[PDB]
Amino acid sequence: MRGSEVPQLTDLSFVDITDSSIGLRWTPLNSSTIIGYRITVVAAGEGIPIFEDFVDSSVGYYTVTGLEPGIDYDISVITLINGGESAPTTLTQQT
Repeated sequence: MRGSEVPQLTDLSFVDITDSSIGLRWTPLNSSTIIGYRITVVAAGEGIPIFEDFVDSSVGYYTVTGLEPGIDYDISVITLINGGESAPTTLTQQT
């Protein structure tokens, strides 16, 4: 990219990091027209994908499920606004 361009969820971070889901927090972007935020998961270590889930447009709190413990997961949470995607801020975390 170049520096940053589209504003990204600069407070995107993870909580309730149990073996049975992973709970997210970020700030809700009432921009005007945002499509949503798209979470994706992979098993961090490979590009083995799991699923991409979507939320409304107005969420500040979500919880991903469909994990299995033992491996690390790169939980990506891409914001997609008016004709533009923010910088990907994933976090690597184990289960």
